[PDB]
Amino acid sequence: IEIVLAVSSSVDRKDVVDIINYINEKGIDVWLWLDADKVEEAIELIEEAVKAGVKGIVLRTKKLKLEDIKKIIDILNKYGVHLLIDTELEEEEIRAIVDLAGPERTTIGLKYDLGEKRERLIRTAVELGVRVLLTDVTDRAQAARGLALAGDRLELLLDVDRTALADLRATLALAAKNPKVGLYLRVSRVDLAARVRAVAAEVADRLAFVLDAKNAAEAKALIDALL
Repeated sequence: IEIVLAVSSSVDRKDVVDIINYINEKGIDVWLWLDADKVEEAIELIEEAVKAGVKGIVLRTKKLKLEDIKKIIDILNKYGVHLLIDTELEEEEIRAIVDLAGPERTTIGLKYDLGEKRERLIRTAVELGVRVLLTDVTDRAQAARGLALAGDRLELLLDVDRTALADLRATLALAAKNPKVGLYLRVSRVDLAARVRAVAAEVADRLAFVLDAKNAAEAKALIDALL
C-alpha cells in the first residue's frame, strides 16, 4: 500500500518528518499532499519532505495564480512536484498552468458536490489529457458518473468514514474493474480504516490511503491499522 499525508503548508514541519520516517521505517511509500497556503513555508516543507525520503509531492495550488507558480517553477521541477489545481480559477488559468507544467504533472481537483461546474471542468481536463480528481465521494453513483464523464483520467478520493458498506464495496469493485482509475481512501477512524483493508482484499487489490498529520500519535496508530 501507499500512504498520502494531506497537510496545509503551516503544519509543524517536525511532525510530518516523524510520520514520513515512521512510514519509511515500515518500507512503505509515503506521499505529501501539500496545500500552498503560503508559498515560502510550502517550499520549506517540500525541501524537508524530500530530505526525509518522501516518495513524491503533490502541491495543491489553492489561491496561487499562474504568476505565483511561475516564480517557483524551477523549484517545483527540481523537486519533481505534481500540481493539483483547486478549480477555483477559470479555464484560461488552468490551461496556462497545464501548458507550463505538462499534462502528466497536473491534476484537476474538485469536490463532487459541484453541479454543472463539475461537468465543465471534466470535459476540459479530458481534452487536455489531465487527470481529474473527484473528492468527497461517498456513493457508487458518484463514482460511476465520474467514470462516465472522465474515463481513465478519473481519480476518486473516497470519504471512508462517510461511506456505507454497499457503496464502499461497489466503488472498490469499480476501481478493480478499471485499474487505470486512481482510488484514494481518506481515513480517520481506526476501525473503519482496517475495515477497508478486509473489504479491499476480497473485492480488489495497490491501495492509497490519505491521512491527516494533525497529531503524530493518532497517525501512527492509524498507519498501524493499515499495516
